[PDB]
Amino acid sequence: SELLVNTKSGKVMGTRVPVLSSHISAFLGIPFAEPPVGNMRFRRPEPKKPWSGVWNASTYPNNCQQYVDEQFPGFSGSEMWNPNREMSEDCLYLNIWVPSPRPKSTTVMVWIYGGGFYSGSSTLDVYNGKYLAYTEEVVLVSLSYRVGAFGFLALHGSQEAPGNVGLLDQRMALQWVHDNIQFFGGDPKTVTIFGESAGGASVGMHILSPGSRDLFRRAILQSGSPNCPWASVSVAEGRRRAVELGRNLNCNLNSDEELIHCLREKKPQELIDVEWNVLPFDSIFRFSFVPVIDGEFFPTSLESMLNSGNFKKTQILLGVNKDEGSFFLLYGAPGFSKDSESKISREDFMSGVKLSVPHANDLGLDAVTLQYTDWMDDNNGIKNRDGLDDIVGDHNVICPLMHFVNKYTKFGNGTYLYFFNHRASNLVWPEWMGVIHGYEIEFVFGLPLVKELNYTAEEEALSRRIMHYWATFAKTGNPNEPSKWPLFTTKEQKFIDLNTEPMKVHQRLRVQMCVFWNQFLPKLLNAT
Amino acid sequence: SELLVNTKSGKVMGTRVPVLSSHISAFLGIPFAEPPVGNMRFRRPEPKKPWSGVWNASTYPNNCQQYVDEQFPGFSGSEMWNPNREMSEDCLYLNIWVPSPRPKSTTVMVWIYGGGFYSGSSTLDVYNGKYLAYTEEVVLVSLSYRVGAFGFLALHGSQEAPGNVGLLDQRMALQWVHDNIQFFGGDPKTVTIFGESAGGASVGMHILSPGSRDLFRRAILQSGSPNCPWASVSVAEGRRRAVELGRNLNCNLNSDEELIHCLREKKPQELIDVEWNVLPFDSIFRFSFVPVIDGEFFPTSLESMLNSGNFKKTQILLGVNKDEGSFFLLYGAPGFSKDSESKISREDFMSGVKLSVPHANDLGLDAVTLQYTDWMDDNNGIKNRDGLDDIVGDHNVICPLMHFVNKYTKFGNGTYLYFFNHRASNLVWPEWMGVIHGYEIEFVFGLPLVKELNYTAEEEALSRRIMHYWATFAKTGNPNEPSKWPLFTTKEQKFIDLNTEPMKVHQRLRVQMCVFWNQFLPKLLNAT
Ligand SMILES: *[C@@H]1O[C@H](CO)[C@@H](O)[C@H](O)[C@H]1NC(C)=O
Ligand SMILES: *[C@@H]1O[C@H](CO)[C@@H](O)[C@H](O)[C@H]1NC(C)=O
Ligand SMILES: *[C@@H]1O[C@H](CO)[C@@H](O)[C@H](O)[C@H]1NC(C)=O
Ligand SMILES: *[C@@H]1O[C@H](CO)[C@@H](O)[C@H](O)[C@H]1NC(C)=O
Repeated sequence: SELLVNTKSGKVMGTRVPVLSSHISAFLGIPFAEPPVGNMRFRRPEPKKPWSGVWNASTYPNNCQQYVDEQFPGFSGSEMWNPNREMSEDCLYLNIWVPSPRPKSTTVMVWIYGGGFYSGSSTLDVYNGKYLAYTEEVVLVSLSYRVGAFGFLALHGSQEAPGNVGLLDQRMALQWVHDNIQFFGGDPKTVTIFGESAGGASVGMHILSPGSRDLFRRAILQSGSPNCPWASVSVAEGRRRAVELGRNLNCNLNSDEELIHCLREKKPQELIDVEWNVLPFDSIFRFSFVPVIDGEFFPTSLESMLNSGNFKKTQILLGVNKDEGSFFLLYGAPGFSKDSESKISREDFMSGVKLSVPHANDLGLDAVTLQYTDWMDDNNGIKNRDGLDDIVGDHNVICPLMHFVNKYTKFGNGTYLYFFNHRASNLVWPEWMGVIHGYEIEFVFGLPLVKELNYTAEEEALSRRIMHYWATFAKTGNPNEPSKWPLFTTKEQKFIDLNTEPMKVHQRLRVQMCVFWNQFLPKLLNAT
Repeated sequence: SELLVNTKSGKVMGTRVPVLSSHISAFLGIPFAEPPVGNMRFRRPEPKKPWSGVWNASTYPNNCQQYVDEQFPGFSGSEMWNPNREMSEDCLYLNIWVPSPRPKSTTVMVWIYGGGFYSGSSTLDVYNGKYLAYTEEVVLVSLSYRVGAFGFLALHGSQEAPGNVGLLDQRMALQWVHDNIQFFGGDPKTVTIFGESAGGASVGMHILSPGSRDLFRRAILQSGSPNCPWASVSVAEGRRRAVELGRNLNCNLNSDEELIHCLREKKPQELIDVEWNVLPFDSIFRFSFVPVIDGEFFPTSLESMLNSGNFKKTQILLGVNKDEGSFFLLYGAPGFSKDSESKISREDFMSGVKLSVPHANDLGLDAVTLQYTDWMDDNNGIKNRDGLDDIVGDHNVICPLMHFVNKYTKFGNGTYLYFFNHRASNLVWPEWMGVIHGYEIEFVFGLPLVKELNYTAEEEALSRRIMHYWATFAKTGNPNEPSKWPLFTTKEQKFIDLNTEPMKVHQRLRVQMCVFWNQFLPKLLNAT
């Protein structure tokens, strides 16, 4: 039977699913770790004990426990990102879409979801792997990992809540794929991990971390990179936030044992309810529990690892969207609203930059403001809104990714860079948000090929070339079929725009602004 | 006799001079102070003792002792600025051009020459007052004042070399004009002082200084303002440079008396020969002996005076040229040459900015470099040259003038701002220097009306409107004849370009760069 696969952990029974008037097989909710519940909450994941009998893999698993977005009740724009399954701490499962008939040894792609390390689900309709699997003949895998305090509460030195366990969940799933994907027809020697935002930062983290390198062949990072300012914290900041979380739950704070014990008795929603109270600053685009530079998963600082070539050398494909910051301003900066054009006054612009660069002294704040203000037209509301949008996107996504790419390329074996700037014709979000953070995902997963979703024919064509660029890169380490996407090089720094117009090649993606964020501002904050 | 004028200091006999196929009267070399020689060197000027008999005023006076430019021996571009008379410490004279027949009580314009406070002459062909006097029917006066150490050696507290004596020379000439111009047909109640570069900074200094305010009605400042970074020094820096000058001449340095006595015995050229050795930094656009913030001529800091409205309230007309910095780079920055296009490498650009902002720490230097570098094309030689040209002009002339104008306008009675950007068709300087510092003077003095000088007909027309704008402003406090040059206002900040094309009105002259130089950079250097 095509739907029965025998793995090293036990037999699994899949289900047949329709896709673009055909069918492929799906193995949903395969467990890859023991349930991290009870006294195992905050601990490193344990591998799933083999089971006898047949694991029913016909339906999606629970999603991990997480904050749920209620900003726009019922609005599809925001709810398409919320958990669409019941939540549970028992959430460590993976899903596999396999072409029919079963491949013998084909290219594998493993998706790692984003969500700021505090949210995310592998079961979202925009992450349905059937279109990509089917269209490109690849075995598509989506894993899951603990988020929020459950995945990243860090009390360095403690073995009970060491931190990074969410990253270790991802690693365990990659280990399982390495060990078992052959039985699904996948080639374990040709696995590409790919992910967006925190998922893209996670991808870069596995490229860096010695303990993860051997489990995959190449990588794709969308709108995220490991060195992003919101993607990690020191063990000291992690410790301080863990303690502050305990202080919010009236925990005994005398010892780590006392703290962890108290946190383990709290129901999931008690932790989620106060999670946001531990941030050190009034900020935007910052999340409470994220990866920690612990000296283990990350042997040293991320910058010294990037500088020294201490990372996996292979090919990478990565890029960003045009208006990465609009989401974060809508949700937390004064003057931005879902239903207005959100023209920003000069005072809101300034309160916007303070929120955007929480770690900056006043000189630094002045440097940012001057860098993004058109002084011939400082009261232009559209300009202030857009300027703020760029500050958020440049600081949080684009410039960190550009710093990663330039450092990586010195030691890597091949880099392909894109700038995604097509705004979907059917976007329900307002016009002022532009080509929003996360809205290239639907094209990567091929939603434009399903007529009912209402995209345009040219949008379907774009989705098809992105899928084929992604799958061909996974297969060969080059997105081009043997009009060309050129390699990004240290010298030339070439990249392509990704949209419905004839490909166009450019160079030095946002250099001007990124020399500011990657070279001048940090030098400025360190001297003052 | 039209050429004989009886003044309070004695009778003076002028000479008749031809001008544009007509004639006017000229009284050249009228003394207004006792010769500041011997033990009077470095001292405040003393008024000229009246003489009996007739002072022969038919020929130009000596020019003050000064450094002489020998960079391009025989080149007219540079020698047109050098003394064209024998030099002498006995140089305190003024020249007057009077319409014929003699006016009864007409508008007076008094020119104050520039030259970085270390050079300058009232007798230069480009300063010939006959064209303006004749064409606009004004009594035109050019004064002289001590420059270099002779005019600005400052040992605060000493009454022998108090500093600012060169400014006091200018004041004495303004006093003489106040007291005697009526006899030449000039109206002492309608005198406009006007000057370029250091002469324009001097004009602003008389507007500020309580002791000078009452001696004139209005003012015109060309490419210079009182708050320029090269126009003044603290009494401490003045003292240190005075002492260092003495140290260069092997002077006894035990007391001010010892120092001054030694400096007074040195021949003029001995002081001029080591003058440049006292600068505190390796720099460009910085001069050794300049005005000192002494608590007397300037009661307090220039900024607090500007901020508090502690200055003469009247109308002012002022502006800058497009490429103010080219001269200074040609003369002292690596990579610039008179006979090449001077395309600048990235390394020379950087050594250029260090020379341009001598007082800056490394963070400050980085801020300047980032502000003026196009990171999409950082090796563009033309761009590097031009970028450097703007850094020098913006920092030294334009932004300080824009700061002065915005502060002045809050309390003044009328401001008219221009941006002069026509490059003379007959310029002998290379093309890369653009609309060079000082080359609007020839249009203000009407050289384009003399056919042999080879300007174009449209250039003659431009000179005529500038002369009439300047003279009408002097007469009325408004350059317009009752297409309009609008008033500059705090709100609108309007200005006009001055060239051969139809007038065009703009706003916020170099705002972007000037917020950098007037607000951000100083805040940055003060915190670091
Ligand atoms: C597999 O599980 C689903 C979910 O409840 C169920 O509906 C389906 O009938 C099951 N099939 C088998 C063979 O157990
Ligand atoms: C990648 O590595 C291979 C094998 O070592 C080498 O031949 C090739 O030049 C490299 N490609 C790039 C783009 O560095
Ligand atoms: C005035 O002085 C000039 C300069 O030497 C001389 O040539 C001229 O003849 C003099 N005229 C009188 C009347 O002294
Ligand atoms: C200048 O002052 C006069 C007289 O006090 C006043 O009427 C006029 O409004 C002022 N003009 C400007 C431009 O301030």
